[PDB]
Amino acid sequence: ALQELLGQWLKDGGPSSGRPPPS
Repeated sequence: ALQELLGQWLKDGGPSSGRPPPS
């Protein structure tokens, strides 16, 4: 769930992507 989105989330600078972690 959150693991799959993590890579997408990380692609935008993870935590610094303007949004909290998928977890």
